[PDB]
Amino acid sequence: EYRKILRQRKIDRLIDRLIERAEDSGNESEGEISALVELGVELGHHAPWDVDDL
Repeated sequence: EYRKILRQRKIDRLIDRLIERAEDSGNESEGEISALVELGVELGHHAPWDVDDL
């Protein structure tokens, strides 16, 4: 923010956290973890990932 953006790319860490959770749970819990991601797809990735930009 103060140092011209870049402070954004911090979120990229989520990918690392996402994979650990599977390892950190015991039974992984894909239905809870993987299926969570699917929710993003149904609304058309509120983010610019729908390819068509929703």
